[PDB]
Amino acid sequence: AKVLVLYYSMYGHIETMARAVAEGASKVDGAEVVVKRVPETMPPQLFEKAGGKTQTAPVATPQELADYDAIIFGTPTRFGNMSGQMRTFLDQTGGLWASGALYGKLASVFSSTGTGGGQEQTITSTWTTLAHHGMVIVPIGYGTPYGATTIAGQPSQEELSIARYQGEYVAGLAVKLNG
Amino acid sequence: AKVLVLYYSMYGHIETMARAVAEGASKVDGAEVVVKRVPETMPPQLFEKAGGKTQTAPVATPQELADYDAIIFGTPTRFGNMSGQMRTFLDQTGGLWASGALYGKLASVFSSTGTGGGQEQTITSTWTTLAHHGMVIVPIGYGTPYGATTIAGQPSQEELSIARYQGEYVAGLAVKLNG
Amino acid sequence: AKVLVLYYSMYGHIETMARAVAEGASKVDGAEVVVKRVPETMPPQLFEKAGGKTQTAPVATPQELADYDAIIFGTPTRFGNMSGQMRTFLDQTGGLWASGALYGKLASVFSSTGTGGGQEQTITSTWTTLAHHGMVIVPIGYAAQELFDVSQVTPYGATTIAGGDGSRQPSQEELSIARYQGEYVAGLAVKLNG
Amino acid sequence: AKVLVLYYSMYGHIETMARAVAEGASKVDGAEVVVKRVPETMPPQLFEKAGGKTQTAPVATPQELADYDAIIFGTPTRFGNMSGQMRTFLDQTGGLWASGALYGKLASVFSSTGTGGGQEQTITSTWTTLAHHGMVIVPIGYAAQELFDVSQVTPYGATTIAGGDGSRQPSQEELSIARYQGEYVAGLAVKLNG
Ligand SMILES: Cc1cc2nc3c(=O)[nH]c(=O)nc-3n(C[C@H](O)[C@H](O)[C@H](O)COP(=O)(O)O)c2cc1C
Ligand SMILES: Cc1cc2nc3c(=O)[nH]c(=O)nc-3n(C[C@H](O)[C@H](O)[C@H](O)COP(=O)(O)O)c2cc1C
Ligand SMILES: Cc1cc2nc3c(=O)[nH]c(=O)nc-3n(C[C@H](O)[C@H](O)[C@H](O)COP(=O)(O)O)c2cc1C
Ligand SMILES: Cc1cc2nc3c(=O)[nH]c(=O)nc-3n(C[C@H](O)[C@H](O)[C@H](O)COP(=O)(O)O)c2cc1C
Repeated sequence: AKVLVLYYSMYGHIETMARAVAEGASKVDGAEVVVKRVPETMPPQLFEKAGGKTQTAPVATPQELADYDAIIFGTPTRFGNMSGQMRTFLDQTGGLWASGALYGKLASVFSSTGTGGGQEQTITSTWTTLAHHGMVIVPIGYGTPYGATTIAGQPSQEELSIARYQGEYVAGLAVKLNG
Repeated sequence: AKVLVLYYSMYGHIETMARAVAEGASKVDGAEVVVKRVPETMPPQLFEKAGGKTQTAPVATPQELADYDAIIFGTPTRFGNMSGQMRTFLDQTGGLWASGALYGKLASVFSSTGTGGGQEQTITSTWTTLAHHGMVIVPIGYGTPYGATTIAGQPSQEELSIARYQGEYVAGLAVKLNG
Repeated sequence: AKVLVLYYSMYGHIETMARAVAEGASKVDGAEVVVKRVPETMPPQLFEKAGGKTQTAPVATPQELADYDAIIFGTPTRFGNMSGQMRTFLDQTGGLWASGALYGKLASVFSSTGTGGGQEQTITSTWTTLAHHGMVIVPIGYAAQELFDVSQVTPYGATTIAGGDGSRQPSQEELSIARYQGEYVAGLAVKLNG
Repeated sequence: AKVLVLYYSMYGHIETMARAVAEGASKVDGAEVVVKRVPETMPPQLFEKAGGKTQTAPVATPQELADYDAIIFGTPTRFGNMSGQMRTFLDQTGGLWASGALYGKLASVFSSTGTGGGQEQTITSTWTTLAHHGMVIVPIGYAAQELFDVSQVTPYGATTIAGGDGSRQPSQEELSIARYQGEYVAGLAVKLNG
């Protein structure tokens, strides 16, 4: 089974989490794991002015999402929604939606946040979009049951472990369903 | 695989939908399907005063939910939440939550509503509870992509067909995962 | 203006929070504050055996919600929703809904959790019902620090942690935010209604 | 009181709704209403090739949101969220957030869909962000029928159906609800701010 870890990160927190998720998924025999990012939308000028951490993972196209059996989406908490960069990217998946290309595939979500709250709303409002595509949504249950998070007022050891678990669990389901 | 269609109905709309969901699930070879209701919480006096349709399906206990591979939950839209009767029942699943008894099992939701809106919020706020139990959430994608609905300002032919589809689709996933 | 603090509590955490909300609201001259609880639905024997806490607040009826200018709802987090007791009570407000009785009145929400997870969803899914009634929804955001009566203090409503074992009580930091929520909502109620 | 109708529109449906919201708001004496759009993020060539509609409304900056007493946000439904363009714009309001610039101001939301699905989620997930800013959230509920300027007319905010092909335009019934939303919010803004 093919697993995509698809993420947006500005300051590196989701980037760090995405590596942990990918590690977990890679523990599963038969899981082929790939990590990609959505494009930065800010001109580099503005990204640099804001102190961004330049991302170097391969950039995904909206259309290639169809190639995977499971997609694990990472986004920072942005006032209780996904980031504009992730939203912009998902707004470019209309062609896939019309063709049913993501229908029935596994989806799961992880996030990063400060200490102000909103991470639960970020995850569940991301689920909404996944459901429009007919994706099967995988929470982690029993920190939120909705998906792995990291809270920064670098991620903690325990936070990285939960992220690894999420990858391992989702990848295991993907192999169960697709070999 | 064992599929439970678990519902609350006051005036029969969810009851009718639950039969359709069960029909769909029963199309899947290897799916063993059961329909049960959550208890009415209103004293019969008050239920009758309100013009309720007495339900006669077997009553589920909170604890027996653990016996199934997939649970498809039906609730009317009650100001954009599940009904108090379904909420009360789910508030009695703390023992299952502590034991991880529903973890990883399939869940899906259908609803009934008037013409005032709220059915999307009812379904997605029901998903929240399912996620606390670690259940895998199955939307229907492409009326809402979140789950089958019926809108009454008896369910329509098309509404019953979508309900049948939801049962068939979820039951198929349950057999794929559990034989 | 009349302000109702309407709550459900099993083990007393929301009860303590509700008293703090009412204390804050009472600071506003011209705000008449009342605290009431929704009925317990569990049989007394089962409630007692579960370690439930008996409470002195009067029990509200659904009908009387119409009598207030602002209602501040408290509920524990129950798998990311309000409790069955609060949901059952709100399901009895159909008559108020049909007559527009709560339309335009202020609403705000506070909660409690064992270990944190689901509090955001409890508050926002309670807002949904308030919106069906046409109520104006008051989040707390992150208020100016000097407005809290405890120094060094979610944006959706005040919360408190009960612990996995339920034995933790609300801290003065948590209660300060609850008091602010009451004072803030009551101030708005007086601004709008005298 | 100053009221901003701030919107994003691709194909003009939200634009038409925004004009209706502004018309309603303008009915309130003492409400100064302005309509602005968030920037298009698509390159002009791609936007034009996609059949996008050019629009006369001035483009808002994030900073100027601080200048208003009420902000009514319009966005199409994009898989049950606000659009990427609105999300990108709101992600630029961190400075306002840090200074408390929008705290306590009124907010309300309207939307549009192709075939209905997701509109509720678009509105309520927009409310989340408004709550982080401490804004007071105004749902429309089901208002008294005589307050709509079209007879025989979700509770979360006004909506319109664009059709699967995008060719449907807002009906007078839909626009009447949008006009009501503007008038209602503007009335509240004047009540609170003069
Ligand atoms: C516009 C904006 C909004 C934010 N909103 C929230 C919020 O709702 N809650 C919170 O606690 N942190 C919030 N944050 C902080 C980010 O979630 C946090 O810094 C996260 O670690 C960043 O992840 P990244 O390093 O992968 O970009 C926000 C940051 C930005 C830039
Ligand atoms: C307290 C209450 C609240 C309701 N809230 C809504 C609502 O939010 N939206 C709506 O359109 N219908 C609403 N309804 C109507 C029910 O959703 C509708 O009648 C549904 O068909 C009933 O399903 P049942 O026959 O299975 O009980 C509500 C009904 C009750 C009793
Ligand atoms: C059925 C049930 C479900 C619960 N779900 C949650 C949960 O989602 N998250 C949480 O951290 N605690 C959860 N709790 C714990 C309660 O939120 C908690 O102990 C409560 O906040 C106490 O408030 P009270 O003393 O006012 O009843 C749950 C408790 C029960 C009985
Ligand atoms: C990427 C994308 C996703 C969309 N998602 C939805 C959807 O969730 N539900 C819906 O009924 N229509 C959806 N639509 C259609 C738009 O909501 C619709 O055509 C829009 O409301 C038009 O408003 P505008 O003319 O102001 O851009 C989507 C459109 C796009 C481009």
